[PDB]
Amino acid sequence: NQIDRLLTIMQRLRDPENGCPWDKEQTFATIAPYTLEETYEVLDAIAREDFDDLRGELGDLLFQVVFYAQMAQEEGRFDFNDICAAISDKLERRLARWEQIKTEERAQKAQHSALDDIPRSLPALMRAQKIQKRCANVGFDWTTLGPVVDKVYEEIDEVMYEARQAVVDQAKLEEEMGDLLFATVNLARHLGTKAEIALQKANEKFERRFREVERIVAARGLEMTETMEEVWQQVKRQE
Amino acid sequence: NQIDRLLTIMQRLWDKEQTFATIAPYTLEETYEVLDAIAREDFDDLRGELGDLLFQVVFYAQMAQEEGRFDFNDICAAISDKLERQKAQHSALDDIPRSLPALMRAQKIQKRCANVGFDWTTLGPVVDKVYEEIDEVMYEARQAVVDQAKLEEEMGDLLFATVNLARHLGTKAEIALQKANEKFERRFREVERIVAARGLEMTGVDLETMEEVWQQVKRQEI
Repeated sequence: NQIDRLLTIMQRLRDPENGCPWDKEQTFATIAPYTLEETYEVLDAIAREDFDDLRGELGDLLFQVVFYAQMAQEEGRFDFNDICAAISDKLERRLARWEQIKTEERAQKAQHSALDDIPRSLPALMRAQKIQKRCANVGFDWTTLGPVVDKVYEEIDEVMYEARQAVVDQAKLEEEMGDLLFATVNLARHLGTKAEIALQKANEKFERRFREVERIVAARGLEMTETMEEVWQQVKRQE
Repeated sequence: NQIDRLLTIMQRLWDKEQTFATIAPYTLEETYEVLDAIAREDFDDLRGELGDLLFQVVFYAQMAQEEGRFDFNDICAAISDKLERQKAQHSALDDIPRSLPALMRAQKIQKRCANVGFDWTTLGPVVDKVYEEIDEVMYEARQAVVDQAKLEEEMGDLLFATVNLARHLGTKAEIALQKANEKFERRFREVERIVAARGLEMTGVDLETMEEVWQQVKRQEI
């Protein structure tokens, strides 16, 4: 029943008169980056496992979904109930998997490439892994794990060859670097992992350690008067 | 009132469960789908994607509810009430949005550390750290029982090491892989064309044939 409050508040926020913000001037395009922002906040409240945070952040994600439904309903396309109607239909007719729902979504109705309908917005690691699995799905993939590792080693040698040259060709060095990164995604994938998520967790790990070394060096403290690699070591230990 | 219906469908529906993950990666994947549908102004796609997104909000609410954490309507209450309405430690790492691509974000973090004196002075140990991470990853991979959490941890760290290499070599990792993604996709598309021109299905060609085409395509560039 609170959902119904949300819906009318959302209605009343765009009520034209009255209205508003601001809200009134938001479109599908202007809400988009907030949805991106908000989804990572959701994923962060999850990683940190706090549910005070998470219940707030899901509220904000919902607010998003309700915002899109309203803007769609204002053009007569659909409303919130039709969104809930269609997922409910799909989940009923099908628990899960989530892969299943997604792949039969795709099954309509390209035509042409393996390869088509890949969001142009995707972070590079997400996009490489998606390209690779699309190609795997049609049978283009390595069959064993070892040549995958070996392709990483080959691309490292390639990168390092370019880097060693008397005159470094920067474009060619960037190209090899790119193929090395692609190869490492192929390995991540062959290992059962998601490359973009894996690096997100390594980023938080490193950031958490660095922040601690900062806290330690700072508490020291004073010093206008290494240091650093040894504290990094200790913080690494205390973990 | 299909809102009530979806909810009760959640109470009642891989089919293991999971958990806050493996849902969370799905929240990220679906969010890009939603933004793409908005970018391509396709409102039929959009309706479906919002259903997919909504379904995860409901799932999160269901797990939360099972744990006694006040649930789908509190979510609604929370945001409604809100809509009717002390320093952290200082850091060189501040203002790097969570939502940047992971590679771009690793490279940004490493530069902040470099600014402040925390970086390798020579290329040798950067290279070493990559080869060492590949040992640690592959070590976890071939263990009789694979610790999945540790494998992913080491896979992450290898990715972070390879960004450090990219950076010390004067390159931006996220852009470099985008351009590798485009090269790969170009060439696979040619292989798709060549096979279609024989009137075959890609799913009806053996891997050896695929590889020989792939090689012809790559020989057709130089």
